[PDB]
Amino acid sequence: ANTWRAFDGPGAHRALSGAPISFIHLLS
Repeated sequence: ANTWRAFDGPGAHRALSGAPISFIHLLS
C-alpha cells in the first residue's frame, strides 16, 4: 500500500475518506 502510492501520485488523506486500498479488499 505505501510502496506504489509514494512513487507516482502521493494522495494519502484524500483516498482514505473516499475509496482507498481498504475499500477494494471488502468486494473480493
